[PDB]
Amino acid sequence: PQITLWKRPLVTIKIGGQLKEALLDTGADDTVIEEMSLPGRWKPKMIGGIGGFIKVRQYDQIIIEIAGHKAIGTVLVGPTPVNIIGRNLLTQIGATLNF
Amino acid sequence: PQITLWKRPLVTIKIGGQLKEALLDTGADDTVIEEMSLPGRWKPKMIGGIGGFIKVRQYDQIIIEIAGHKAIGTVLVGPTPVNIIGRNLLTQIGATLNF
Ligand SMILES: *O[C@H](C)[C@H](NC(C)=O)C(=O)N[C@H](C(=O)N[C@@H](CCCC)CN[C@@H](CCCC)C(=O)N[C@@H](CCC(N)=O)C(=O)N[C@@H](CCCNC(N)=[NH2+])C(N)=O)[C@@H](C)CC
Repeated sequence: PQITLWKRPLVTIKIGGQLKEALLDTGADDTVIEEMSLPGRWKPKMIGGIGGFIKVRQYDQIIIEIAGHKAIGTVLVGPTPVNIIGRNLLTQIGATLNF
Repeated sequence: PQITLWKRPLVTIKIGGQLKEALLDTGADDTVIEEMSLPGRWKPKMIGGIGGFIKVRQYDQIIIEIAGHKAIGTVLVGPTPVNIIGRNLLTQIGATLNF
């Protein structure tokens, strides 16, 4: 699809068998999801932005379906105010900014 | 152009006669720039990010070039970690997300 930017670019994702809403964020290096269970080992990370840093759990090799398009990569889990799809998965679904 | 997301989508902007680097950010409602001097009166605004909330100065009808495209609109100034171009100006330069 072509997504215009008059409104927040929200899509449905499927992760860990769960449907969620998430923001496509070209300004995010990483993908960050609210508290949920994921399989595998994890390691802590601190990630920052406006307002400072939060602590998250880093899980690797996680599959996500993003608006119907599957991608695999690292997913960070923690107290994010918004579920965010970042560049690590946006690249995999072939997303570009065009103007 | 078509901008891929393997690297941060950094562009050159011009504001106040000065060139700066900024991040094209579909996950940002608004445009937020680091401390600088702008003309006119400002109004208060609170904004949120991944780490919490911050106070910024809101300036309206500011002339700004983004990757060579002219825009005129609202610019927020404050303690953002990085200059970000948000949807308010992405829409003025005709940007879309595509996959
Ligand atoms: O971690 C890497 C190194 C990098 N960090 C830094 C410090 O550069 C990074 O990728 N950080 C990510 C990040 O926070 N990216 C932001 C831009 C770069 C740092 C400033 C953009 N992220 C979005 C995420 C949505 C909120 C969680 C963001 O902050 N959007 C704001 C921008 C401010 C503004 N007014 O536009 C935003 O849109 N805020 C509005 C509210 C959003 C809340 N929505 C709902 N429904 N409640 C607003 N009007 O205030 C992070 C994510 C780590 C990978």
